[PDB]
Amino acid sequence: YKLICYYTSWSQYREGDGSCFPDAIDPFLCTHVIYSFANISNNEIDTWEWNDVTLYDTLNTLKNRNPNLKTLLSVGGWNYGSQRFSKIASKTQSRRTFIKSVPPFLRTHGFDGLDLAWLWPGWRDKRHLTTLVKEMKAEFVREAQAGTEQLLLSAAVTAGKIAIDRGYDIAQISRHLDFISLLTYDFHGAWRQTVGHHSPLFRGNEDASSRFSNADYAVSYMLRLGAPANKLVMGIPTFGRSYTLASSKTDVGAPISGPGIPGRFTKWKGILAYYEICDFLHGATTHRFRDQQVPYATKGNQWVAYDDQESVKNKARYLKNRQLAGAMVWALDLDDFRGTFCGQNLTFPLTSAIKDVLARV
Ligand SMILES: *[C@@H]1O[C@H](CO)[C@@H](O)[C@H](O)[C@H]1NC(C)=O
Ligand SMILES: CC(=O)Oc1ccccc1C(=O)O
Repeated sequence: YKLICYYTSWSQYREGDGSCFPDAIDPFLCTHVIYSFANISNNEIDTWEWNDVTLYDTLNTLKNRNPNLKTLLSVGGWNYGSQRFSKIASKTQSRRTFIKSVPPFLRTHGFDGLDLAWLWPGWRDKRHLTTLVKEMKAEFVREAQAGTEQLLLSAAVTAGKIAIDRGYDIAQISRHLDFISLLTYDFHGAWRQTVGHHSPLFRGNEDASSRFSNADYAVSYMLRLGAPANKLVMGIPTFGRSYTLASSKTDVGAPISGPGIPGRFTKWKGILAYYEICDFLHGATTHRFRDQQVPYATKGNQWVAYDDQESVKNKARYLKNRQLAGAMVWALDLDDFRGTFCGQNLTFPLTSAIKDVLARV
């Protein structure tokens, strides 16, 4: 079973103990470590940060410790216009320039493949997303001829039913892709003027407002659309989402005034790291959606839907039974990487719990 772990390039700026570089990463933790993010310019893969070349090197040296670890580089992400990506993929010469540009860049910096983080294609874009993956793969196949082991090509897919339908032809891209990472942690939109869990496993017996907002639906649907199990990786959040309550009402359907306050380290409204969360838990009221098997916390006018070791193992169990390829972790820098915030002296608590589960019978 593959354990695919993402690392973010900006994690480095976070203040104090939030500062995370790639040298903090335990080399036998994951199987595939992906580095976000990579930019495009002059229609070809380029770096984002001012010192990615150093960081790439720091990552791809961890491979000296674990000769078997594989490392990919992801392209795009959100801080990067769909319109931009779309512009490149929709034309035959810009799509070819960019493609032609990857293998050498990737080989220069030690990466073993490319992850396509197109934070999402429109419906006019679906056709080119297929053409882009198809042609991209063909290039990795033609450079394999030159000695070095073939470059892995993976894609990052959203788990929202409308989104999949809009810009992804699953049956077609699953052939050309080495694995698909399904983003099962964005199941609770902004508009929702209430609390709710973003990465629930099951529906929720309370009042199905759209039988589709959970990992289980999303998984069935991909396997239904034709993505083989041996190619699916379920996405597991290592972070939580906070919201500021609009009343003292704290359970299902509770009203919401807007996102929760910024964390001390992550400094972003509406989101918290697991290390920031273990700290928040102190003097909080914890609960659990029996139905959806995921926890949430609450203190003051702050309510959080998050993922703990039990929930994360429970997901890691589910996907084994489903016989999927493995799990994907949205982010390493957001797990308790120093292992100094969550009680037990264990670094990467959350990602370790899974790893353990992937090796059980
Ligand atoms: C990446 O590409 C865009 C357009 O190619 C360029 O204008 C911009 O400076 C780059 N963005 C970053 C964050 O490097
Ligand atoms: C999604 C993720 O990686 O966490 C964040 C989300 C929004 C803004 C900042 C961060 C962060 O990395 O600190």
